[PDB]
Formats: sequence, C-alpha cells, structure tokens
Amino acid sequence: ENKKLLCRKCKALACYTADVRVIEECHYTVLGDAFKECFVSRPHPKPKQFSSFEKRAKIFCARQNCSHDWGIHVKYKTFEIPVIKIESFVVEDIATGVQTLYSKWKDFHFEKIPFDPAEM
Amino acid sequence: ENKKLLCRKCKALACYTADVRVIEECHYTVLGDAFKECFVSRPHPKPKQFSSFEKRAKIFCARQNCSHDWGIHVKYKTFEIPVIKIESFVVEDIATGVQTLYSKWKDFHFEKIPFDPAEM
RNA sequence: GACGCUAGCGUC
RNA sequence: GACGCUAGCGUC
Ligand SMILES: [Zn+2]
Ligand SMILES: [Zn+2]
Repeated sequence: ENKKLLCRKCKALACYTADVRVIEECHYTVLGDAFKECFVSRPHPKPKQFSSFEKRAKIFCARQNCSHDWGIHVKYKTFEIPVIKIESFVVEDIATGVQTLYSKWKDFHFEKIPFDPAEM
Repeated sequence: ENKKLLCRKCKALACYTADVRVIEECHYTVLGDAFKECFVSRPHPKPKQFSSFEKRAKIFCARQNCSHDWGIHVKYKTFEIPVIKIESFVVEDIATGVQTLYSKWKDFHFEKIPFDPAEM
C-alpha cells in the first residue's frame, strides 16, 4: 500500500513511494517537480564516476534549520536526477500512520517500480 | 547439532559449539583446557567494568603469524574466562563441511547452553 | 548512491 | 564482549 517518506530529522514530507523508481535494482530516485522543491543541492565535495552515472551533487532537506543529508544528485544517461538513501527518512503508512525506520533499501519492501526513461 | 569454530584468519580449529556457554544471554565463553592452548592474552589497553564482569585482557589466535583478535578475557564473579566474538571465527558443519560467516551471535542459531558455575 | 574497510568515541 | 555513534579510505 501507498507510503510517504518524511525527513528523518524535521519530519517534513519528502515524497510518496508511488513516485519512487529503482535503477539497476540498487539505486533509488524520485519523479515529479514537487520533490525538486523539497531539497536543495550542492556541488559534491568528492565527486566521482561509477556504474552508469556520475556523482555531481550532495542533496539536503530544503527546510532551513534542517538541511538533513538526503543523498546525492547524478547524471544518469541523458538525465540529472536525485538518488536518495532511505536511512534519511521515516516511512509512514498512509492508511494507519505507522512509521518505520529503515537503514537499508534491501529491508524496505514495497512495489519497487524500475526506472523508465519514457517517464522523463 | 554440534559444529566447530575455526579462526577466521588462519582457519585453525578453536573449539566446538558443545564447549560454548552463554552468560546473561549475551556473552559467550568456552569451557575446557584444550581451548586454553589455542589463544594467547595481552593486557587490555582500554579496560573497564560492566554488567557482572571486569575486562582484564584481549585474547588472540595463538598461531604465530596470525594472532587474530578473538575477543577478551574477564573476571566474572570468581572466574577468569575468555569471552569471544563470533565474527572472529568461521563456523563449520562437521557432517557437510559447510562454512558460515556470522557477524553477530543473535544470527547464529545453535543450542545455546547457559553458563553453569558448577562446570568451573 | 550501493557495498566493503580502517581508526576513534560513547552506553551497560 | 554486547550494542550505539562519528571520521576517513577503498571498490563499482
Ligand atoms: Zn528535514
Ligand atoms: Zn588464527
């Protein structure tokens, strides 16, 4: 069932599992312009290249006074997208409100939709 | 089902699960004189007391050119005993030869006989 | 980011 | 030892 991700630090809404996409069964990104508003970016202090994408920026919660580290932003194929680490969020079940703290995506089981270039 | 612990680094036989005893359902020690031949000690650089015992020393694989860290030696009640961390070892099934690498005792499921002072 | 590794610190 | 938290390094 649908879930939302909240910033672990300030509990601000980040996105919904419906917006989440999986790349190479290993990396997690989020679609839509709404999410772009929820984080700010910063040139990565240790940028580098690996696999199918290059690491350009660190990303953080947009909430001033929070600035919680949410992960990175990368160039993947012809796209520049955010890649997030679940450890930076609280997962909340929308129907019940039950909150879950994961450390690894491997432990978080949901409909893991694979990334599709045709979604932009 | 009885199994043997091998030094993770040099693969030397250390003990059997038969010899293992649990203290406070959290800490693991080894009975018998045979095990006493398999490790050497060195005063603990960062001693301290906690729970029911006192940390006196570190213990290492007695094999020279190995000396893999196996855990500690403590005064517990009126006992001087070794306390081992499972991640310093490789578990081997005696019947099949299958080897398992655990990191935490909670993950290792064997007949965990609790410590009995009546056994020295 | 995913994973692996070293060092240090902290609690019982 | 059982947990917990930092920092750095490496790999793709
Ligand atoms: Zn936040
Ligand atoms: Zn050894």
